[PDB]
Amino acid sequence: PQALLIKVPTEIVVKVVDDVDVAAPAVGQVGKFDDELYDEAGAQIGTSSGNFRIEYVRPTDGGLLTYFQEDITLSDGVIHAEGWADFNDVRTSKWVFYPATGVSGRYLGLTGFRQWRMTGVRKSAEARILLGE
Amino acid sequence: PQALLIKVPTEIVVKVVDDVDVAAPAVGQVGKFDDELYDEAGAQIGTSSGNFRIEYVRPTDGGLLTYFQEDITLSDGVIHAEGWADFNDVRTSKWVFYPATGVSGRYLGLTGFRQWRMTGVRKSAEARILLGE
Repeated sequence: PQALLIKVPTEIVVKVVDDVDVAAPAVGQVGKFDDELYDEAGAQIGTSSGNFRIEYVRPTDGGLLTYFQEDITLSDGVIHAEGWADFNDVRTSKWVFYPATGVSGRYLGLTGFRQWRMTGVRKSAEARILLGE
Repeated sequence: PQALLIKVPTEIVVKVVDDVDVAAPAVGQVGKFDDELYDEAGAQIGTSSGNFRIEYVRPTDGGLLTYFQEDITLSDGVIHAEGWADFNDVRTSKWVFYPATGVSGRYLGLTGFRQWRMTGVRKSAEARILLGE
């Protein structure tokens, strides 16, 4: 279109394999995730599969700067997303984001941002994908 | 509309005061800028005023991670934007981005991202603002 916002009020982590030290996350820890994405009516709209690696400690604030990559498969196309987030935000239920690129279907040509936040709820996040032409 | 894309084909730097070493930008350097934003027909659509500070070197790529803060005044509202960008990308004409928050007028309550790229033409850039409800 010109601009598209996909709201993902619930994103469930259906599989996570990682070596992240709970409470004490550190450089070199990695994770793989498979998620299911649901719209405002509770209908599954897609899945995502991605991974991450904690890469470095940001000296300004002690952030654990982590590099995420994922492919988000929706019913009418696929969106790649990758970039940086502070794992200290991840684990304190603060929003993180990184660039997103539509790679097929409806989303080809569109670019923007993938955003998500882990919520109070076990293995659950909320997310948003904002794209434009 | 639940999402909006504002395309800014030309953004001109009208005033800049900095101590950025053009040959070897470095940590601790700062700048202040004032810009003019133009639409596809060459009409001024707004201004931006902001500042930056080069904060640290990222080990993964030697990036000069820089913190930007600005207020973008458009004819129908104001958008705040701030966050991280690699000054090595700024100086090589690659896109940078950081979160944006509408703070008045048409943009009140909207949130998204500010994006810009120096074109390699004398202190001109191109930009995008992508916002969602």
